[PDB]
Amino acid sequence: LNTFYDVQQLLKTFGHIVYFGDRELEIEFMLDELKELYMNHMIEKEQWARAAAVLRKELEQT
Repeated sequence: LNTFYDVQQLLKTFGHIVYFGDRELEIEFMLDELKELYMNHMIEKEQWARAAAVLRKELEQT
């Protein structure tokens, strides 16, 4: 929805609770997972677009 944490909860719903010790790499992983979820029709286009956007912002902020 709005923050990195929110996206974390979205992906936690689908089993992914990750921590590699590097925010940039965790974000890239998360973006791959979101895309796979959307490609597999498990999340609506609106949620995926917003989730990726939030991750892009987080990436810029880190």
